[PDB]
Amino acid sequence: RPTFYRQELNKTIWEVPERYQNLSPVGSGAYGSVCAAFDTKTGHRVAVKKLSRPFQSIIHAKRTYRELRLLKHMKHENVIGLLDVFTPARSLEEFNDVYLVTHLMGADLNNIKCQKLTDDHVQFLIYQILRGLKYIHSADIIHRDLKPSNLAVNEDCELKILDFGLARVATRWYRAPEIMLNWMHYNQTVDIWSVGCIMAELLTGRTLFPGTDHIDQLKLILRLVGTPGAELLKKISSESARNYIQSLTQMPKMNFANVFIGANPLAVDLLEKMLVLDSDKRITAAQALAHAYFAQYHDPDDEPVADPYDQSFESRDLLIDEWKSLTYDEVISFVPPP
Ligand SMILES: C[C@H](Nc1nccc(-c2c(-c3ccc(F)cc3)c(=O)n(C3CCNCC3)n2C)n1)c1ccccc1
Repeated sequence: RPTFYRQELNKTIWEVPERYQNLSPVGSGAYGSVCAAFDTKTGHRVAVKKLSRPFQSIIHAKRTYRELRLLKHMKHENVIGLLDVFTPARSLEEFNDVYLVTHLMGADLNNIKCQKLTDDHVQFLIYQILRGLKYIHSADIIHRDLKPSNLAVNEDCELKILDFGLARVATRWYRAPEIMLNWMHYNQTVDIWSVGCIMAELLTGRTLFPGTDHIDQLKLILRLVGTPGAELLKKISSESARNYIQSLTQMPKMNFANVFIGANPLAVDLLEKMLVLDSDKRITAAQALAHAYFAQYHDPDDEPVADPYDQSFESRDLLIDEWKSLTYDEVISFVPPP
């Protein structure tokens, strides 16, 4: 084991190994906190995340295990992955803190180039999100909360997806209507909806469906895509949902060409295929990557899929000490990248 050093940051103590220097708080909240650090053993700059109260409850302990398993699994350029994972703990018995390490990214999509993002910037960014989603979706993982603050980018416009599979600017703004209005049954194209919303925003400078609550939000969405016809209305189980929607007079579906007016017509068509209510008819990430709007970036030989990922743990009901020991084991078996 390495040599650690302790230190208190933003009223947050940190006990990390010597290899990481110049810790400097970058972000925080409920989840825990993140510091930018310099990693002396490889010359690279990293982000160190200390989980907040990793084993305070069964739900905490399970989410901790969930995050570590997710992160150890993802190996892709457009998906945050694991450089290192460590604990001060010298034994299972002492184990109470988890720190996760990944390459440092510059900012998130809220605050990063132009005011007018430019259509080629748009192309590259959305291309990278779709390529990351492709990988993720291929492991039967779904983001569920995809949005600009979960998309990290570099000054070079390199992009990585953050916080995927954890939700087991405003979130509601980018959420697919089917999971928004509670649906246990949807598919991975919920994340494509969000992509749609993000893409629109970039191109346009304004949030596509702002919305002050779930009702205002759904109203804003039907205005653009139009009320569900009888074809889609057949797949809505709840009288509840079906009565409200059938309760509002039909809204026609708008001409996207006129909403996003003078955007690249290729952009608009793609927007048209992503922002469909029927989640059965919504384009998937692998299909979107083959749309013409990305002819300049698309490369079928370099848009890999994930190895199979075992989330059998997810239906497991265990005690905190079982989740905690599961997590400790994953720390101990961690193999850094080559
Ligand atoms: C400067 C900082 N750089 C950075 N780099 C890489 C990963 C990160 C990073 C991580 C993170 C850090 C280390 C890991 F091993 C895994 C993930 C993380 O969990 N977040 C937030 C995601 C939203 N939920 C709260 C935590 N961020 C921003 N941060 C940053 C701060 C804010 C936005 C984007 C980037």
